[PDB]
Amino acid sequence: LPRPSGTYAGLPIADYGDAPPLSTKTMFWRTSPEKLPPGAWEPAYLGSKDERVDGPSLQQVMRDQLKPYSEPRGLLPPQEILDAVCDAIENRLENTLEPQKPWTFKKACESLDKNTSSGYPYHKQKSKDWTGSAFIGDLGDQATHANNMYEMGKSMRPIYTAALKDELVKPDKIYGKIKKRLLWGSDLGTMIRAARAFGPFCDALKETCIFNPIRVGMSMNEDGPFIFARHANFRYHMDADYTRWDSTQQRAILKRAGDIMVRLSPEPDLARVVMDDLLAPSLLDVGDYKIVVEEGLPSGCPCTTQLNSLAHWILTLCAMVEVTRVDPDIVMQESEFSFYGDDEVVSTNLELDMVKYTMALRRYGLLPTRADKEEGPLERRQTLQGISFLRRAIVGDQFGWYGRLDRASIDRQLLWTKGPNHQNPFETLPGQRPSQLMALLGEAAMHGEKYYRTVASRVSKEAVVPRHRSVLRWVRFG
Repeated sequence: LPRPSGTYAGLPIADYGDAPPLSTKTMFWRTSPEKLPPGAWEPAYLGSKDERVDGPSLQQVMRDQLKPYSEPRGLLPPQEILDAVCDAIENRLENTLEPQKPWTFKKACESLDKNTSSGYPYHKQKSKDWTGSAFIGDLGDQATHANNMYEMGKSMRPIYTAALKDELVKPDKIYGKIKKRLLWGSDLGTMIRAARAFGPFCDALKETCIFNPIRVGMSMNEDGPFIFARHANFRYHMDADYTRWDSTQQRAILKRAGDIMVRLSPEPDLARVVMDDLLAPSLLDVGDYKIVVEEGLPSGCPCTTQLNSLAHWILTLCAMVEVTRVDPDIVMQESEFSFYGDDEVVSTNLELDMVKYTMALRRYGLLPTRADKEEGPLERRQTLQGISFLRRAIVGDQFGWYGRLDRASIDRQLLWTKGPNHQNPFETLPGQRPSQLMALLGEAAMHGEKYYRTVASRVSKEAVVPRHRSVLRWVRFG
């Protein structure tokens, strides 16, 4: 009956938790029983029952991920720079975004991924209470109540459920120092409220994803060429390649980003209530306890990605303004940015003082990294070729610019397929992957005949195998 107290990974305990145990299974299966090449990526660590190594508990792995959230924040950019940057960003969006209709409860509900958990308190696959058009049963009650609170402009405390990400990782993350990525799973109620509040702004942004630097919702194949052509119109190109972006975020910056989102939403008074709840100290369910996380990015909700990209835009433009002493408006005139959460490409005509720029980013608490992992300033280059975005290398030829998945990544996707959760990643799946096989064919085609022929060979062995010229033409030009 009395609330528990204490510390968990440096963070205060606020209540007992209701989260179900961390998964010990992976969705990844080998496509073949052959042994893996040396240094091959494998699914992330599965805990005490992982037959591959003896490691810590998944709870300890999770505690390791939370430690940076209790670290001190970096500094805010200088107030007059911050205000001018935020004003300039808001003004650009005002000038580009089409005003939207408010989102209905029905649109909010439909927009939700039904294949994921509803989080607190029911922790059930959303599809379990979905009829095709509405939530019913327990989730209907949660969704309706949250909708009523939204319409009343009434606050609700979001409750997040911590998980660890099942994904392919480099082998040193399994056989050396074990790491697995922290995920925040939002409660269905919060998802409904954020979807209603911020769905319109996110739609507006997605429709301008070539004109505006927030690239969320872009299609690599269809929008990439125009996006990268715009970047190519500028002299210098870079990628700061951040470590632990989400956990280094400052809530004071996120609130400035949130202010812009609220102000450009069709229901700003209702949106303000939702944003304030999103950014208030975050209750995170870690199994036995719910803890309070005051800082960093609470990444439960889909609109998270846009908020995070907007923070990124704020921080990048602050550093550039600080260093060049040029107005944010002028910097924008002389630059093309691409942001997707922590992922960026910055192109500019400005001769940036890279030492000072790197210093400024680190000042803000960020952890940019050089390609070579050395301790100096970030590098700038005069060619866009060699820079990545959304895990695709940017490539230019006589036909234009495009994003190409590298050979290691294509090779990796041939080694693994997704299926039901299981304990041993090295099991092959007894026995269909037509659309994914076609995509890999496309991607391989972009690496020329020699590499394509090998990929098509391994792809025939699994399974209609078109000629190189034909698939190349298809994947590049619609």
